[PDB]
Amino acid sequence: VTPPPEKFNFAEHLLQTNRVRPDKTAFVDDISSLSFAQLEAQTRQLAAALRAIGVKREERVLLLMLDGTDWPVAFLGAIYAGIVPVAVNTLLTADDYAYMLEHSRAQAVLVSGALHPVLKAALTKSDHEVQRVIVSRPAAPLEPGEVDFAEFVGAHAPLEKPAATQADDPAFWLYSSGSTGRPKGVVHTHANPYWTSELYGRNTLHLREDDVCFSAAKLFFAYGLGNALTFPMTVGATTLLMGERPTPDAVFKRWLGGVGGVKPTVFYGAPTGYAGMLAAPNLPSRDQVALRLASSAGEALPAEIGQRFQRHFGLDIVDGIGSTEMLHIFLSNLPDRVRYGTTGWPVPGYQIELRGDGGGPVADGEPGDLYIHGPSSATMYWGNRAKSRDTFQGGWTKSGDKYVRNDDGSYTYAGRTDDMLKVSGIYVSPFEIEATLVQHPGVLEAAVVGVADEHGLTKPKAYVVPRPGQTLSETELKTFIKDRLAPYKYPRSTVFVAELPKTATGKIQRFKLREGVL
Ligand SMILES: Cc1ccccc1C(=O)O
Repeated sequence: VTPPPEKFNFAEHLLQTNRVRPDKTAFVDDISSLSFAQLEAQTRQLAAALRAIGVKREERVLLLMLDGTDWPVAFLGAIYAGIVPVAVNTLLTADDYAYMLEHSRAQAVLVSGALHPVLKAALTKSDHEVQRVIVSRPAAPLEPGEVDFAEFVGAHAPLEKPAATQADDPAFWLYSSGSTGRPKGVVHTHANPYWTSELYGRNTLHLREDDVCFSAAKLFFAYGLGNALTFPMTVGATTLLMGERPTPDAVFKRWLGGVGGVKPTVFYGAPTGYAGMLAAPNLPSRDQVALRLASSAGEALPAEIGQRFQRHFGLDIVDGIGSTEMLHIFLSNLPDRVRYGTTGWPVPGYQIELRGDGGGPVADGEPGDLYIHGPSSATMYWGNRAKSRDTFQGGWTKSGDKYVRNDDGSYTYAGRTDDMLKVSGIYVSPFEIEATLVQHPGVLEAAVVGVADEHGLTKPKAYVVPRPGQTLSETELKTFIKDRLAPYKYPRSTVFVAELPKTATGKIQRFKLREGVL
């Protein structure tokens, strides 16, 4: 793969790629579609609009939007202007967004109507610098000074040229949380999504122009941003976008061509989703779908789910691993070489090392900490030099995973270095779940660990010491956590215990809870 030039604006790159196919559909959702020409026009009109309201090159804007055709307009339009969109998870709290507004010093916000109430609370509470709120598909009346996204875009002529950025200039941020502390601003450059899209999208997956891409993973996830924006636009594929929560039924409707007159050929999702669909009584038959490639990430794929999928559809599930910091997948099975029980082989262009307790070598078959050297690495966590030092170790990026290398050169997952769980395809901190449980007045103590379910997928499990003299039922606790945690964070079970295993300092011995001592 040829490196991108030094003068490179990633948005311009994707637009120029598709000037050969102006009338092909670029994006379609439940209510709208954009051809590549339409996407270009709206992108460049947005870029002008953000400049007209005073947002300058290198300044941030918050992009808080459901998957839909306005999403790539927002993302690429900022980047075309040389403005840095901060693309964020749509299921967070107003407090999370308040922190992000302050930390990013976002100058404007692009927000879905459905997300305007949480955003409004974030604005009200924070010491932000937001000059304008631009609302895509408003669900309530606009407040004074707010603007409808379609009017904002429509009222401005297209920007005539892109910002003259460098390949290594920041292009956009994603946020990533660790087991404690605030979300970290992962800073990606213009070059980074070129590299993922070429090394993985084109050269590993072999995506092509006649593909229709559909990702259960939303656009704000690094995984989904590649799958459903950077990858398809690199090759000229059409992409289907869905605003709603993925369920088996929602995914099947789309697989069957229920939206936009298109049937996906490439699907992407998490192993939990694949398990859910395979359990669904109305799982479509092979002859009803146009799938040629199924990608998986977000948690280790249990071999049985891949094997069952292949028995049913005649398609393997291609499981790979990436990180937010590396932008996309660097270690993967291949469409024509799958070894279930493994994450496959290093992606050409990326070097992988396993390091032991001193940074030393680990013998094949022994677990080490995974480090990656490749050209799509983020540069830093913005404003966090200490965590930057820990993760970005001189050309090598630490992922937080442990792995074993097998005799065939494949790699098998061996857990985390940082207490995080990967549940339903998403990172969740046990300490967050514990923090929520102990605020119930009936709970004295709580410890949360990962447990494999009947399909071998990790789900949280809570061990709770009740407070003497209160009452506390499992169902009381279910109701308490309902609206305090996202549903993927719900413990799959709660065990009430009289005490937890601890050191003499009171540190919970979590390892004993995984080993079944209770
Ligand atoms: C965390 C992540 C980011 C980009 C692509 C894949 C992954 C993963 O979940 O393995």
